[PDB]
Amino acid sequence: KYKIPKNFLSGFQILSQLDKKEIEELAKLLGELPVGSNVQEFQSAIQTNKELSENALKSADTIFSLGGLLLEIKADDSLNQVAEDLTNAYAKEGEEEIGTEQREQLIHNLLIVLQKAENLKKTFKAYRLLFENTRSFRKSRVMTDMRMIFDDDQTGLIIHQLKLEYIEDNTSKEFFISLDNDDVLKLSEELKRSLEKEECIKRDFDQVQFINIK
Amino acid sequence: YKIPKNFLSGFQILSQLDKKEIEELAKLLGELPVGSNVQEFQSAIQTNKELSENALKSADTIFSLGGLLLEIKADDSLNQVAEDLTNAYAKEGEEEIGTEQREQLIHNLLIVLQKAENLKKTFKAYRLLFENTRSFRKSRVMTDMRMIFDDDQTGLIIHQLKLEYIEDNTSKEFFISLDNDDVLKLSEELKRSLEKEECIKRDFDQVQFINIK
Amino acid sequence: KYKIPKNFLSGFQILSQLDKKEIEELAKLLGELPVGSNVQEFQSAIQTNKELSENALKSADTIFSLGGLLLEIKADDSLNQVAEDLTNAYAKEGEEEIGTEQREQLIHNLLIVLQKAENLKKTFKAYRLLFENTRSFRKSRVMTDMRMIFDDDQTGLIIHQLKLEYIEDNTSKEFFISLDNDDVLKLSEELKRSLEKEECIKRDFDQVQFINIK
Amino acid sequence: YKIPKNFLSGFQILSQLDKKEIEELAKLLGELPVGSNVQEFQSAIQTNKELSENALKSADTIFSLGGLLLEIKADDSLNQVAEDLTNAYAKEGEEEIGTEQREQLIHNLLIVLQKAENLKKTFKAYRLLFENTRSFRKSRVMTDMRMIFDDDQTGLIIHQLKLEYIEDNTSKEFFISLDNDDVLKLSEELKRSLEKEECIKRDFDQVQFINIK
Amino acid sequence: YKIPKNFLSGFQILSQLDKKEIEELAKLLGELPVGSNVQEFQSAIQTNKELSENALKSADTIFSLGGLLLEIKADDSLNQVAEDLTNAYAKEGEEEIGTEQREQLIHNLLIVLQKAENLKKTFKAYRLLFENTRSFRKSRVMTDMRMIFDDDQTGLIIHQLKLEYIEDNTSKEFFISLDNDDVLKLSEELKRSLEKEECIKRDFDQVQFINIK
Amino acid sequence: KYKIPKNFLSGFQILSQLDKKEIEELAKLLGELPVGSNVQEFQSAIQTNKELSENALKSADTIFSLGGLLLEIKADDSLNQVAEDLTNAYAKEGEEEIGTEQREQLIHNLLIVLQKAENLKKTFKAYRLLFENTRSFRKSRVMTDMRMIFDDDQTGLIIHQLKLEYIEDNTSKEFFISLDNDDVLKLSEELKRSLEKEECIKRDFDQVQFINIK
Amino acid sequence: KYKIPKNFLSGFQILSQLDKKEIEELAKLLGELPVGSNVQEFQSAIQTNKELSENALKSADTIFSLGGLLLEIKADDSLNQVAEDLTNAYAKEGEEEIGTEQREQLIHNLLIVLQKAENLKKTFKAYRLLFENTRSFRKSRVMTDMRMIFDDDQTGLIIHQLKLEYIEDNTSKEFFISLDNDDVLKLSEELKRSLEKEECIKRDFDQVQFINIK
Amino acid sequence: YKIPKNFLSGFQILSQLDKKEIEELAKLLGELPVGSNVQEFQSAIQTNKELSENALKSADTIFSLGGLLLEIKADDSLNQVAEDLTNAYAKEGEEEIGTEQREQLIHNLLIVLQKAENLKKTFKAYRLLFENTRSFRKSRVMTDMRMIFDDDQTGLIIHQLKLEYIEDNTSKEFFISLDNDDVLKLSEELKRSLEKEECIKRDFDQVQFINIK
Repeated sequence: KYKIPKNFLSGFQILSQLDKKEIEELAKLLGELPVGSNVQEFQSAIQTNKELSENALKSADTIFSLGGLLLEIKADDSLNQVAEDLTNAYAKEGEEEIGTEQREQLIHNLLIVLQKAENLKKTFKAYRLLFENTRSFRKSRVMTDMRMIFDDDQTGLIIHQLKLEYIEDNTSKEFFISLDNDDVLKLSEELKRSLEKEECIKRDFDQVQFINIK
Repeated sequence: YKIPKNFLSGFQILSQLDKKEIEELAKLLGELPVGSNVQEFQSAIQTNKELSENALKSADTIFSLGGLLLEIKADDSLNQVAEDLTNAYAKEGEEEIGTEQREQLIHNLLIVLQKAENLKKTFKAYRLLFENTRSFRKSRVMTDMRMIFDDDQTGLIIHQLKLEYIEDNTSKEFFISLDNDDVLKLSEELKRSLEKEECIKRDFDQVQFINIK
Repeated sequence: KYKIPKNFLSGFQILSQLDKKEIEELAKLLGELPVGSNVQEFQSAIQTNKELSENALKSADTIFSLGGLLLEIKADDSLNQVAEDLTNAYAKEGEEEIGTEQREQLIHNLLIVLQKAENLKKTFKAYRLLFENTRSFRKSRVMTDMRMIFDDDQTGLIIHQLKLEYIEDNTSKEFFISLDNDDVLKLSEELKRSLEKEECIKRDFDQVQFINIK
Repeated sequence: YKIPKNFLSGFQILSQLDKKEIEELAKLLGELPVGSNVQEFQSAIQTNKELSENALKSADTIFSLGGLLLEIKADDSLNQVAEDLTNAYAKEGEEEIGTEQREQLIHNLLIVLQKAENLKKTFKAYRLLFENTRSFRKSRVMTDMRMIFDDDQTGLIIHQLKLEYIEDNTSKEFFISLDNDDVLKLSEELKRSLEKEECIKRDFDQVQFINIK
Repeated sequence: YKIPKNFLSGFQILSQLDKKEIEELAKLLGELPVGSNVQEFQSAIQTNKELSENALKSADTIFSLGGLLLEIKADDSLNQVAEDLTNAYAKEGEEEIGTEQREQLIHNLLIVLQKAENLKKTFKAYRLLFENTRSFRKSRVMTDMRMIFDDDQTGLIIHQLKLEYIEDNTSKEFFISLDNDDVLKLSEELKRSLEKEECIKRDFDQVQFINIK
Repeated sequence: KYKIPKNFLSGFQILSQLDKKEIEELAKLLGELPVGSNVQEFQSAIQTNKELSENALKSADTIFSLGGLLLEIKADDSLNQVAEDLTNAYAKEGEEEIGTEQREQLIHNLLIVLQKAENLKKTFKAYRLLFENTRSFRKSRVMTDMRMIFDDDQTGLIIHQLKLEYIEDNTSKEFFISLDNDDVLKLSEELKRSLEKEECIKRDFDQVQFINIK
Repeated sequence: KYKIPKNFLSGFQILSQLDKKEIEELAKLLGELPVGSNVQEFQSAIQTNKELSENALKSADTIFSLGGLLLEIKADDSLNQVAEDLTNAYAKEGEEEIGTEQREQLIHNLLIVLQKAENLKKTFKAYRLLFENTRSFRKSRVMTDMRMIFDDDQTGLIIHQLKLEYIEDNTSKEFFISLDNDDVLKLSEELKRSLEKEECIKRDFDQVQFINIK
Repeated sequence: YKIPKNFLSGFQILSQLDKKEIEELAKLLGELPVGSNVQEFQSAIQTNKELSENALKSADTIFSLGGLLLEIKADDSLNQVAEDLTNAYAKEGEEEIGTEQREQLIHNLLIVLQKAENLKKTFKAYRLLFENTRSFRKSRVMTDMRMIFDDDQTGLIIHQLKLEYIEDNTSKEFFISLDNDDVLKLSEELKRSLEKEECIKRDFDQVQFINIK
């Protein structure tokens, strides 16, 4: 069924072994992790909690990666089956064979974590819904070029070549467009107006948690 | 050569001006600085009390001659341009032009065309500024909400930037989706680009960098 | 400044002439007209109000058309200047010359209407913001084709060729895509789910007036 | 000819079957109805208690032969196909194949290929169903809110329909914006298209219209 | 409703026909087989010696009603269509229509529209045949020579196939380069496609497969 | 400088070793090979020449592959440098070290072949110039579909969906277009007319060798 | 059948009236006009022939315009039918009615000209076949821009933005591409090499008349 | 940070250089003028008889550091870059690095990075020269013949210009058809563009305009 990215096998090894106290603090902190939090500030929360070890800290990527799976889980998919399917996949890529005690404790630890992966599921939902668009912005760059006006017996233009890099059809693409100084000003004003509108939409609808991924 | 019927009244008017008024029009067109629009040329005539309302009404037609001066064949005298324009007006006059008016028109267009040097530079700049694969026209941002539905409230604010541009002489739309951080980073790049323009102006201080108006 | 579509000159003629009572009822009804109402149900509201005549009814297109202008009107554009600029444009396309009394009454009547064009301005804003997208849907059609599977010594496919007609870059365009029976079912389910989500978004946010243009 | 290393175990297994098991595999593959997926072929072997787990493990490899049967040169005997496959397996066996196994493999593939007639029809249908300029894969709708900001609350609900399709062997996205009425009218057309399919099935009742699985 | 000024003479003419002529027009339009063009409808009127030249001159206008019958709202009587057309003609008559002619036109259009059933099917086929992403219009092949220049005579013959098509209601060109073998293989596929059409006609023998004309 | 496709190292091994008689027959046959001949009919010519062995036959791909290099060779690129650059590259991918006698004989044999690779260079030139187009045809397929005309109380269309597969921008692409029966006939006539024009262009210009690659 | 561009009705008026001597010289000169000659050098040939009048000179556009029709004329289309169909169309756009004598003389004069329109038919064939391409060049322009390299405590690039204007799908389009100085040099060399190849193709195949339209 | 296995030998080599050799490498890299390619850097090391073959073998790896210097976070010391590179090498050393070599590598990379200022400018120019919507790579012209077939010899010579370019990080082809006059006019514009470049160099004489190599 599942196949585990080879670099996460280290984190499942750790996860089969976390102490029943430590796994509960680690799952507790995961549930406390607010929606939109990236893995590095989940790591930072682990690294500072004096109840969580360096081993828990090293498991953060594996735990956080389950959010990509959690979006598939139906209303009647049981988390026990998920914890076992991940446990059987983990064992199948050993050259050792995983002892039954380690197997049981891993199923339990993953299940305990999956029970608390609620805001993590919302974080992967937010991340995919943010990029469900025809053209998702990634970066911009502006070249500020000079175009000299040649004469028939000292005059010139400055052209702002805006590059937008975007994803469309899962493909990295670039759009170039030519702006004068006044175009750059009026586009800056529309961008400012859209930020002003974002702050208005947050003060209204103040009962919605609006999410930033970065 | 043909004259658009939009401007026939202006060649008529311009054929009717005094040597004093037309000499003042040409000198004023010569002082008009490169990058000046027709509104500033009209404004400058209006404030000169030795140019009439007929001179002011000619100003839009005169400013159009900046374009033709880009198209002329390089061996042509401006006198052949003035004659060709005058016949192209007379051809549109179903009432036949007076011989006095034909002389005055060739004279008046040619005296103007002699000072059209900055008008030519102004139209070169207009051409060269839009000699680009995609030319910006307008921008608009739709600040949309996308709610995150749980299976059993949380949401995204998505900035849908619309860029309107000309390409292949065609008017087109580019939509792209930005979050708050993307909007700041795009704004930060635009500022940095405006700073770069001011640097290229502070260096290269002997080049006049012109803004279209 | 302005130029008036030749067929609306009839409606300005009527509008210069509505009775001070009738113009106030007509502007009152305009302000009562809810956002998203099209001109034909503004006409229908006029046609039924026993205080508004057949002449008011014939003016409805001209009044309703001002909403396209009202989106340009700045915070310090005065409605008097709008009413006069429309009045000077109206007179300039007469072959008669408009008498001063008719001019004054038209400025007043248009201004009285423009003061009540609030939900009409929102209706034109809604209409433009609804079509501010890369591809605005206009129509769909499905061809239900048969593709026979030929054999080497009675079997076939049914292919649902969905056509979407859309506007992009102000251009009328068509997109064809090929669906099997199961694709048509799963797309129908996503469309149903999106309608369910629209009804949820209306019950939440029940303090927002959500607008349909048709 | 080459065998993908994904299926080498299946030719090995299939070379190891009894004449009884392989005769039952071929007959069962012959009864498998057109449009059956490999899951149904596997399921049908599993429930036949005279086919082994080795037979069940061969089923994915056998079902792949439906594709090759579309590519074969029309004068070829299925016996030349079986030999070419057997050499293409032996070429991948760095441990050299037994002569008994070479006979059994050519025999076992050929007995199967003799009954692959509905498997060929099933793969024709798969090809012909995706022989289209744009083939549907998935749909998703984002129900977004677009607030109408007054200069001094009102909003639009916009259904952003995403269609995912294959074109030019490439995976692509088409986004289109719908209002509530557009979504109903599109749904109404889909229903009408499903009704048309049932009519084409009720008429033309002697054609088997197959669904891919 | 509006009438194009191209056809006003035809509604005029058609308003002027006898109950005998108009009954013969409708019956003849009813016998006209699906897929018949206006040339065949004109030809069939011409050879019927009880239809006049005025009937023949009406034929192009009548054939245009096949299109409108695709656009009508399904609850409408054909009598409301005939009235709406008659007012749309009277609206274009700056000389006002006689009341007798208004009755005769509603009568004459409605008697025709009653037999337009195969004309409707003919226009459905026209629509459905061009309800495609790219519709063929024309082909042309340029047989070009490309010489192989040695550094110190040999050449390629390249068949530049041009396909002209409609897409997005726009007229477009597709050029593709073929060698001699590609041209034969493309020709071989077209023949095989024509054979497949004749098979689908020999089977399904109770379906009328219509050609546009 | 060069790097040798690992499967051609076998053919260079053979080529370092062909007998001075056999290499001259093999190069002689290569020069006799007419422009447009593919490797399999070069192989077939080797396989039948009673002076060329099975070893020569196994070298045909390596010899024929030099035509892709021969298009780069300038007016003052010496074939000795080519034969050595290929010989030094061959040795560099051994785990053995190639003996000097084998090195000298390979340089000589390759040089003798390269001196006779004239029509082979024209064959690679022909092959590249044939595909120097915006859209190079690879294959066509026609689906012969039925489109039924539904009615409001037994009529249908047959639509020939022609697929052309082509290369553009080094990318495999497909173009679908819809034809009726008469379109298929008129396109067939234009294709026939273009074949007739090819035969005319060959009878005129009968002093040009016109090349087919397949 | 035909409809005549309103400005060519003047030339048919002249053509109905040319003298039997003059029409034969005018058709004789047309047959002498070499393939690729434009109308202005047909006019120039008329203007200098002392047997052709100013009236013949004014007819040159109408005569030359028949080449666009002549490409449609089949192997069994008779020129008499063409001359009459053009004559009946000419008369139908008079407000006068054309006298029978004028009608007969026009049919004869056009037919006499059409009999000599051979190189004119080749000139319209050449003109259409020259533009039977995916992208027909119309104009180029290069902007020579400066791109300054900014620094972190006097260096720059010159970028040659080549614009090609072309027709594709009957649409006026532009392609911009960015070149450095060396790209401009190497493209110039390929263009020179293609001109050298054109001169070679003319010296070989010296029995073909190679045509330039401009 | 990761090192590509293509360059691991170069960090190894570079970790093994003397303070004398590495000081000469850095100074020489500092004198290398902006726009110099790695071939000229290699050539300049080779001719300096106080740099070894190991120094010459390091040159390709050093020249690659111009790229990383565009990506560094602006607050970073070059010392943190050198450490990060050294750990990224040690991470790829399955045989563990000596502590002496770790010091020498951080030292040797940092002494080089101190003089990489013109290497940074050289890589900026490379980036900025290809920061364009379509970047030229190659051109080719096919001089084709198109014979004019009479119904009962004459021909066109058509110059098929192919431009190869990068767009969207993708390699693409633009074909356009030119006649002899179009080819001359395009050549005339290119010359005029080269003249304009020399003018922009003769004016603006205090700017170094660099050519990529």
